[PDB]
Amino acid sequence: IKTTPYLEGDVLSSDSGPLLSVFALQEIMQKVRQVQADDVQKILDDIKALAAEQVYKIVKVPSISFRHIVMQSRDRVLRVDTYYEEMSQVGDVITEDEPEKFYSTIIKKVRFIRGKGSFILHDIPTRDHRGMEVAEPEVLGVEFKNVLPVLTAEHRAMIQNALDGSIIENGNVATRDVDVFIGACSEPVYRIYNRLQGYIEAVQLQELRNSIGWLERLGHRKRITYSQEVLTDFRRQDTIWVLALQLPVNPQVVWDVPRSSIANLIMNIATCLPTGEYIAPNPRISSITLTQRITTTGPFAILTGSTPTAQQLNDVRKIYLALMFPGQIILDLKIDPGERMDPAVRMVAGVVGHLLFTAGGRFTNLTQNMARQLDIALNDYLLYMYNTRVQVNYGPTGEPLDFQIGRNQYDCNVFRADFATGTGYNGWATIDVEYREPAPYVHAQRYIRYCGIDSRGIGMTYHCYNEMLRMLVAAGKDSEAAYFRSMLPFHMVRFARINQIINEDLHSVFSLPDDMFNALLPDLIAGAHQNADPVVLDVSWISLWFAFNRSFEPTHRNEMLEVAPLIESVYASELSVMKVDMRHLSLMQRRFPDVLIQARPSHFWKAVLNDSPEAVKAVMNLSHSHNFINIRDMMRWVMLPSLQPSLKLALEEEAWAAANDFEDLMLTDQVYMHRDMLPEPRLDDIERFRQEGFYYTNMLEAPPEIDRVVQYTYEIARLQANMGQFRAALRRIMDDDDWVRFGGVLRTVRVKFYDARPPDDVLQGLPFSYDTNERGGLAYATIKYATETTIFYLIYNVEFSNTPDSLVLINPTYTMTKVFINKRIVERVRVGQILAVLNRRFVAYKGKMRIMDITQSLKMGT
Amino acid sequence: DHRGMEVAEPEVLGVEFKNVLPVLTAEHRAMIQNALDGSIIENGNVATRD
Repeated sequence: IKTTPYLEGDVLSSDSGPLLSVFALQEIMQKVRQVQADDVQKILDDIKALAAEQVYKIVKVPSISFRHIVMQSRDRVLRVDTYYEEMSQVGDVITEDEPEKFYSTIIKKVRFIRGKGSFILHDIPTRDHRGMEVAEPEVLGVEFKNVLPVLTAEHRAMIQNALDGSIIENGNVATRDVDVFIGACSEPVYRIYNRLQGYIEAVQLQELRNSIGWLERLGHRKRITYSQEVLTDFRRQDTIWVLALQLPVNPQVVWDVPRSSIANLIMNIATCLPTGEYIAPNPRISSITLTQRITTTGPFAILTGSTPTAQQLNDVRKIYLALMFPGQIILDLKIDPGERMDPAVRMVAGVVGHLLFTAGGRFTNLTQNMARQLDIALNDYLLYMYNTRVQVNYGPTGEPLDFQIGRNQYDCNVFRADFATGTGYNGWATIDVEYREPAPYVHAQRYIRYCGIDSRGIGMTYHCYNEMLRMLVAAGKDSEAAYFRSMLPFHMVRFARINQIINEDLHSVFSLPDDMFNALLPDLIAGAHQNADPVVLDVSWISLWFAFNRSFEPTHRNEMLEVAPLIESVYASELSVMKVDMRHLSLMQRRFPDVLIQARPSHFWKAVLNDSPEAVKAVMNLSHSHNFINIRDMMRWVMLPSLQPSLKLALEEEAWAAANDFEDLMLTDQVYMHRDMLPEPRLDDIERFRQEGFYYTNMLEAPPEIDRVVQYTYEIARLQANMGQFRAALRRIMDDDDWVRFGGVLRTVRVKFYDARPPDDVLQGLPFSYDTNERGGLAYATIKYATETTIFYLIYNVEFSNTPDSLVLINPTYTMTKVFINKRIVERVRVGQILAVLNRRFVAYKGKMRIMDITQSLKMGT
Repeated sequence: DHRGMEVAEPEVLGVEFKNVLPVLTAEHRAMIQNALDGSIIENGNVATRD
């Protein structure tokens, strides 16, 4: 099947061009850009990438959580855990002026801790020792190699046998035999690991069966193109399922998001709309000589014989798309002051639009403006008499069709537009919506049938076409009367195909709910759209005639139809995650008023949307750019009760549970400034310096004293900066040898170790920035209160004593601000209890086990 | 944004006072600042518009 030929400039062509879904996406984005104005493949595969989302990480070896530093001695060495470093390095700079940035950084913190903590062991290695199964050194949570070459032999033996004693313990958990041993791991990721393991040991095979059964339910409704089951090979005992997602989604949650009509429509286009081809009722007739086609004179004869081009083809497919989506896509005419054309095209378009479009009844896909102007076009056509002269009898008003025509007086005033019943269009006295059986989706019960027919028809007519025949035979235009009489079956089969596409392929979670579908028309009549918003597109004049002369038939199905339940379930899970994140942000703000910074629901929504999958971000952004929201919508949408339970939400909740201690997230307010001379090695006695060495840090091991210390909150800092005595006050208070505190807000802290002398900025930076704006201003010099601040440990390299050029600071200097934390970060520990961290239970599954989820593994689709 | 409320910039208000800033003391500028920053912006509806 090939498309009917259409002219391109001067040579005929028959190429289908770009895909219909791509055309829809680009037209919708162009329209919303025009609305706000005062990508298609990347958005499509960003939607597609929602399927391959992975929450859990199967891994050979658990992550290393410790490392060691040696300082010229055997009794004690430094230990540090890498979790705090990785927690600190993923932050962002904080100032009070942007709560958006502040809370987006907080959300990044909690997302990082969840993503780091979620993992699982499957195939860990084992070794042998005298018949006892022992874990190899590299599978443990502590890595040490630098300690080995330098320690004394007795210590080496005493740690080697203790390391060798880490034997495997064989136990019987509910999946029969697994492997159990001891290890070391940082606390929060261990807590979330325990939560994940507790979810794993939970059993919901009945839930799996229910999800399967709903899958065959939707499959037998979608029997036309859905056919896949691999259930036979599933039942082997040597297997493990992860139920990270619940498949029977609830559409109420996804339809609860305010002003999501545009996003739902665009996603439905992305995931369900099929690709087809356009053909004339009688193929190849554009190739015959034109003299046979142009039979005589007249408006219909003038339009017949014309050929369309790219603009008319695009408008025709626009008309078809608007006809496939009645409840959201509406049309208007493209009028501009440069118009000039023969009136016959407008006349015939006015005639055809009555048959092609439906109005009134239960749904309407036209505007009042089109209804009225199509009506005046029909009035002009029916008055237009060229080949005959017949009697007319007019009415009291100047409204269109207010007259009587024919030898018998026939009233044409019925097809004057009236949205209450839709007399002039296909909704006149004919049913369009009905109900048959409980659908798999509990919000899309309706069946949409055009002209009252069912695909499950030769020679049948309907009321509107009958009355069009009545008017045309009253007008005595027997030429186009016989033309339309012959043209009926083409229209009937095309509308049957459109009905089949609407009711079969489009049954998805993104369909508009039935109550809002019924309420669409009263809202349009009233003009105030409290509930939902349709979108209107521009279409030309002869596009109507060419649409009537063409048809649409499908050729290639939607490639994403196989994984659409999966992607929409992931979508609902993500929405629930965002909602619960907003909830806990509000709760944390209420919990900690004195030091945190208050904000708005709009800022909270922006913070939870800032880090989010790109397709979700794009569709929400375009929907909100099309239609705006207020604080009332956010406060309402938070208070709605429904949630979509998932492993993702459980991990988020437990991450928040670990993150209730907010200072554990490398955030603090305990920064201070006190002048201190920078310690340097004497570097005179080579042997003694080689034996001892030196290290340093700006750590505060203890909190500073309650007295001999001053405070600066942000308001007082601002007032003092506007005074201009800020530097003087600071210099005086440092001459006083008093401590100073910058408390009041949260500052992000970075951490760094250095084996050489660091640059001067990290050596002696300040917690703030000071800029003197131009003289004659209102506020004078200004303070940025919080900036980059780095806690640092200096550990020299004693080998560089041969070349002191890279270690000597030339001139002695003063050191700057110190930072306090309560958590133990870097600790000098005696060599004997370096294994004292070995305090966490680890369990692993056998290699022969097959760990898999059928729902995600089903993506092959063969 | 100040303390979580929307406030207009000081040039929107039709008062010109830039010349007298250096002659006020600490308390006077503190109280004039407290008075000026308290002019919050309120939501309203006119002809079903925000």
